[PDB]
Amino acid sequence: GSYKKIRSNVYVDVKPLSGYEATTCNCKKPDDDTRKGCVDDCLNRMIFAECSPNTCPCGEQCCNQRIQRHEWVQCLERFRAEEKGWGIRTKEPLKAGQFIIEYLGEVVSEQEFRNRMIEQYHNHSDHYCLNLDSGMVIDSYRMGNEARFINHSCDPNCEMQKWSVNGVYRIGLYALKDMPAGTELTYDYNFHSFNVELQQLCKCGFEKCRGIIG
Ligand SMILES: C[S@@+](CC[C@H](N)C(=O)[O-])C[C@H]1O[C@@H](n2cnc3c(N)ncnc32)[C@H](O)[C@@H]1O
Ligand SMILES: [Zn+2]
Ligand SMILES: [Zn+2]
Ligand SMILES: [Zn+2]
Repeated sequence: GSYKKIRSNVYVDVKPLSGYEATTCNCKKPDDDTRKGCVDDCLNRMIFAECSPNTCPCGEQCCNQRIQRHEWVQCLERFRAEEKGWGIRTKEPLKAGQFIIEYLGEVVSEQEFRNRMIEQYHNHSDHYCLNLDSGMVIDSYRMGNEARFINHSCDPNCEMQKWSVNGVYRIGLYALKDMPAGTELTYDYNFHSFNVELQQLCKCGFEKCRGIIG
């Protein structure tokens, strides 16, 4: 699979404004340099907002700015996944709830995407897209990052979380459970993949596999 690598979303014909900014939290700055801020009941984190750095009381210690500062894990690797094409796995262990990577691509309207589905994406045997917000999709058929190669599983070890970052909705991949070196990342497409009849057979090999994707 060939594609165009990007470092941040390309906004084609829509603007996915969250319609709320993040607004100053009551977290305390730890005195220890190497101790992280905004972990617990960050007001922002509470509602899935990243802190704005012009106002976080924790400055460079805030850990609620992961998407903003592109704090992706460095240990990912692409590989051939039996009966699934290509996939992604981690090289070192990951921890429950740890931020992994942003899902990137072209941010398009409901209709634009339907149009792409007709005039280009018809003949495809792999699909690369995620729902964003209210008839807007992230289309990574052409552009994205390594997140486009993460396979579906009816029993996922990762999840897509919609975040509000500086007034804009974006999607980060987060671990659901602990994972050791060599584990393939998977998430559940059903909850997130746009529904315009992209029925495909599932091969996750989960004992209770739903059998289809969508
Ligand atoms: C977002 S891409 C993942 C990367 C893809 N395997 C590749 O080689 O480029 C999703 C496509 O991979 C395939 N796929 C992903 N997970 C699968 C699974 N659990 N079972 C069968 N096919 C899967 C499907 O064909 C789907 O359209
Ligand atoms: Zn905070
Ligand atoms: Zn903060
Ligand atoms: Zn399955």
